[PDB]
Amino acid sequence: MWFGEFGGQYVPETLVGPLKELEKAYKRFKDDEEFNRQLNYYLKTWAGRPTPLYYAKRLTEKIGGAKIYLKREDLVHGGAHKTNNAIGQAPLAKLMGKTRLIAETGAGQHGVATAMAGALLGMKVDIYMGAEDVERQKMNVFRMKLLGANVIPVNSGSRTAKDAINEALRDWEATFEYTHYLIGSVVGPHPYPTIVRDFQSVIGREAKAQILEAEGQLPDVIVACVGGGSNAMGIFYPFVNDKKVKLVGVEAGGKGLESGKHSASLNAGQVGVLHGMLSYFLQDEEGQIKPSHSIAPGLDYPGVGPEHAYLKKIQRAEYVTVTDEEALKAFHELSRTEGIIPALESAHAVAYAMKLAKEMSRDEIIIVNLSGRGDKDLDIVLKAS
Amino acid sequence: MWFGEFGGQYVPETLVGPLKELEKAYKRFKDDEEFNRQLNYYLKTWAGRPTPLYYAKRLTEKIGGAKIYLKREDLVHGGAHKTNNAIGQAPLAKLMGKTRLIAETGAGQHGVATAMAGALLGMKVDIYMGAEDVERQKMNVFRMKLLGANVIPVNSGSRTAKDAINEALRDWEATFEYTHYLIGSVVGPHPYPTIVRDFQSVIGREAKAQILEAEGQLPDVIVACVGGGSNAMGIFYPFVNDKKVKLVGVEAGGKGLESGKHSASLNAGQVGVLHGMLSYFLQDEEGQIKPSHSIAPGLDYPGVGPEHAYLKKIQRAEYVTVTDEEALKAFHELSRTEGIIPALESAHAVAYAMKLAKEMSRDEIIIVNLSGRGDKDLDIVLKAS
Ligand SMILES: Cc1ncc(COP(=O)(O)O)c(/C=N/[C@H](C(=O)O)[C@@H](O)C(C)C)c1O
Ligand SMILES: Cc1ncc(COP(=O)(O)O)c(/C=N/[C@H](C(=O)O)[C@@H](O)C(C)C)c1O
Ligand code: NA
Ligand code: NA
Repeated sequence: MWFGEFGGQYVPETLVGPLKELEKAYKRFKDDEEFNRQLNYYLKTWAGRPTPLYYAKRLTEKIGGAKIYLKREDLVHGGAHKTNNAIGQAPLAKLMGKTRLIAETGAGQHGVATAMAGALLGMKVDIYMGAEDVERQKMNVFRMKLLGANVIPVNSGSRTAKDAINEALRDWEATFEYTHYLIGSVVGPHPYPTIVRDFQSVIGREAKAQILEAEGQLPDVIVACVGGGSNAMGIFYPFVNDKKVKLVGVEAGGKGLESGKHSASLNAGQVGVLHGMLSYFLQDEEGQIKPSHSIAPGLDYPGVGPEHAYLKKIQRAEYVTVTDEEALKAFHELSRTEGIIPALESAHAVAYAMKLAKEMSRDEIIIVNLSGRGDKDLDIVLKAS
Repeated sequence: MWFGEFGGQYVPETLVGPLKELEKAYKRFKDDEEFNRQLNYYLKTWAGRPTPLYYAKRLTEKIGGAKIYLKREDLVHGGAHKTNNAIGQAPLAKLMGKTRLIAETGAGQHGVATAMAGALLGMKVDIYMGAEDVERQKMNVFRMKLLGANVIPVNSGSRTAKDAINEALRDWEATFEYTHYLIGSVVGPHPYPTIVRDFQSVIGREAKAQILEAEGQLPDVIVACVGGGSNAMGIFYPFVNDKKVKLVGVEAGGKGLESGKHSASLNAGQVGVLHGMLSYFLQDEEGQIKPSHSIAPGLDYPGVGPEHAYLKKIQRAEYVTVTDEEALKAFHELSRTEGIIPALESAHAVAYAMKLAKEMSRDEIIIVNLSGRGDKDLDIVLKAS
């Protein structure tokens, strides 16, 4: 339910029953040998796991400090870690007797991921997306449609990722009998933050085995970008009890924390209740939710997962910010130095890892979670350059 | 050098030296321990090999005939099989003392793969691309630029892949002391058809191992699209001596064979000499090259590699055609039924496999080489609907 004080389940009474059925179903299937055999089979033959752990030799040399390794989630089918969670949840939903998946999306990768999983499993897919956001990203929208999903434009409120979630909740409240709400990050009411973290934990489990094989030791630091926080929790979680391993989450500093135009919920947000959870959210002078911004569409959500709020509070993980410009520089840097075009979200982690590596020893090890590939971001980087 | 009567080394005398040096270096490093360790290390950690062999269960049961397996080259770093060859040749060039790579490209995937390999290894990269091709695969043009490569639009002749190759050869003739011409298919003068096939053979060796795991037997049919023929040779080659395995190469039928707008070199072409090889080319009455067409840009090359000419001649492989319409239907069908968006090139193979599976028994097995992902073709598919 809770991670310290954070998380919980603060929802209308109509959602309590559906959320309890989800908890029970998850508890039933999470360690079920057949459910996991089937999931691992899809992850292997369909999604292409395991993804490699790549030693970025040129980048490491150029920075002259710590060894920089990249966990290559950019190679997962669909081009992002989102698939790990989509193909975890969709078969669970099907086993619960659901025939329909709904989901929120902003960067469109979770929409695509959900559309892919739904196509694969023969389930109807309706994707809620802000009416401003659908015009912002025509590529992923067309991908979703090609996959057989329906993209519902949201014309209410600020018409963005936050309001896509708002519409999805109303839909789910009416349709939960046959509809699974496939949430795309470690946010929302219990049990979603736990479920999504569990399905993303494969990243960390692979990375740990891979770094022990490659270097014979655990890393000194793990760096991952944090929007809602799923890719970060995915790679963090299996190292949480390894006291030696520093965990650093990188939020979108946007145009600078002083500008207001950013998405640094942990660094500059306030604790509060939204979308069924207690966590950090960006808030105005009055105390109401405030719009966020980032050059990276996937980091443009005003809140953050409760397990990160918890890790911040107990000082198990450190959270930092990287600006639009620094992410853009890192995007170009990785492309030119390693031949890997990263997602703009992932570029935030790379940007911070580059600063961090500089002040560390050559014997030390950083693993950066490369949460996705940058093919989706080409028009954005073109305009920005 | 020769595959029966096809192949050879038909170049100006000025290129005979560098080709002999390339053949010598390849001979030296081909079975060398360190070269192969590096290559396998790059293929694993950077490119993400092995790629999975996926059982398209829903597609299979929908057609109601033979089992359809997909070899998932769409998941290789870069989005296509081209990377296998780029990362094979680029380090060989470095070992030979070269500091610059040049390459041709039509669909842009080989250009991207060459730019990625060059970036990784810190080499300069110039890509020759036909002006027509620049305008219709512009996503890959920007990827190349972001990777630090220079894209040189080719305006000569019909402004297509054939013309790009013409300019590349002339460049290489002047710059061979420091430049390696990284050819992207099993075409060109010896030793390129052999080298590219060798670096793509990893596809078939993996597929062989994977189908024995999944089914306990070799497949009944292997199906692959054929432009120049590299992805086909890659998956074909390790099964050539397994007599029971049928090998089917699928060429672009375009708007129809009788319409004259296609790229079916093996099926409709005549014997000829171009780009340093004796093979089959689409040729008019007065010994000139007909302009090829396909909805799939990567199949838009008027010729075909000499090893395919040979395999057809000895009837070891069968070569068929699929129209634009049929490939497009397969693109949509795969996307909706399996949640995999294929390259339009690969959709030709899928299209033929679907027709073939219907005519075959449910106990029989078809492996289709899914040579690439379809993110590059989203605009082309929009127009062809
Ligand atoms: C490549 C990539 N990297 C990082 C993120 C940030 O999500 P987290 O991993 O959950 O912090 C994302 C998030 N993308 C979502 C989407 O595709 O809609 C995001 O916009 C929504 C969860 C709000 C991403 O696509
Ligand atoms: C995804 C994909 N699938 C199939 C092909 C056909 O090339 P082969 O494998 O050499 O027959 C291609 C060929 N692409 C080349 C390129 O990307 O430049 C082609 O346009 C040129 C080598 C002519 C491809 O990109
Ligand atoms: Na946030
Ligand atoms: Na051809």
